[PDB]
Amino acid sequence: EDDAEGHLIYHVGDWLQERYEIVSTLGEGTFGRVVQCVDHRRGGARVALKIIKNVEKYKEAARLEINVLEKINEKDPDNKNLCVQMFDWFDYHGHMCISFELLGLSTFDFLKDNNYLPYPIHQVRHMAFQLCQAVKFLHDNKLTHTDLKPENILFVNSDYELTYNLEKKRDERSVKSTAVRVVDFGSATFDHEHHSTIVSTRHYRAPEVILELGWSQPCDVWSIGCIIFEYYVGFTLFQTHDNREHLAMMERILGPIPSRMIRKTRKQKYFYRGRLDWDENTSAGRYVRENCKPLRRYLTSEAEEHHQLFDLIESMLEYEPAKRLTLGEALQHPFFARLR
Ligand SMILES: O=C(O)c1ccc2c(c1)nc(Nc1cccc(Cl)c1)c1ccncc12
Repeated sequence: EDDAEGHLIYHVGDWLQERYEIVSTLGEGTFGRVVQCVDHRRGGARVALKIIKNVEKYKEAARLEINVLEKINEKDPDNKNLCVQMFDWFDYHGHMCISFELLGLSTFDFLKDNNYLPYPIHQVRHMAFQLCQAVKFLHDNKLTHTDLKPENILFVNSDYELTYNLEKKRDERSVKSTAVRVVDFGSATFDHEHHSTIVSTRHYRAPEVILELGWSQPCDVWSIGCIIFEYYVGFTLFQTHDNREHLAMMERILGPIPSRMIRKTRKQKYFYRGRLDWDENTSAGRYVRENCKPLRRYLTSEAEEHHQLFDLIESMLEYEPAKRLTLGEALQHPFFARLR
């Protein structure tokens, strides 16, 4: 039973593979749905079962995802490295199904449910540290995630308490535990594997990707910089869907693009006389000037720990991928010193 768009039709209480009993729907996307199940072959443990649509290209994509997930499990037998656990996978009549550990809301959905009020700095610290650990493990194992964003980082448990923010005169939802996992390995790429030309969701996309200079592990670090900023202020760093505007936003926030990258890119339509072809005195240019500013201007406190966070973000947003902070270096940053 498939619907017109290729989704599996199910009802609460259905069993799949005489094993997975459907309890509720956790979420839905273009690729399929994730459903909460009781796994009766695992002592009744609750799992998140991803049911991919009956679509040949999605099926093929899921097989690659499964291979990355299998590599993760293999290299992490004690489940230490903060990437989601796949417990099982099967082909269910064309629908690829992947059984995952059951987690809570994504960091995006939690942020959204909290009216986009940012995470406090001590939570940003722990969340950022875990994000760096999880992706370092990937990078250590010749993998690049390529699609890191707040939607793909879930809280292990998103139970919260109401806290009052005196500065903002509002109630805030405060997650009880900041434990997180990186999910969605559908785009993850091994060093030796065919690389897609364009990767990452627009807002999180590295300049070497936009400029088609080649990409590898460092493009994840750029995304991470963008994510950490979004946790701290609550809005996306690069709110644009246009390459040239995106590049102009980078220049306003971070300063001019290095000449070597400009010289090397085939994307010469974006450039004039060796610099970005952007007129700040147009309305397009006015928009960028009014809707973003130099990176450090986003600090909400002059206290040292806030400056330390921005030191880290700034290093992660180094234009040159070979000069960019590696995650091994990031884990040693002074910003993380306050963490246990
Ligand atoms: O892809 C994975 O690796 C992946 C792995 C695990 C979960 C997931 C995606 N998505 C969840 N929720 C969710 C929320 C919104 C939309 C959609 Cl489709 C799914 C979810 C919830 C609870 N526990 C584990 C997961």
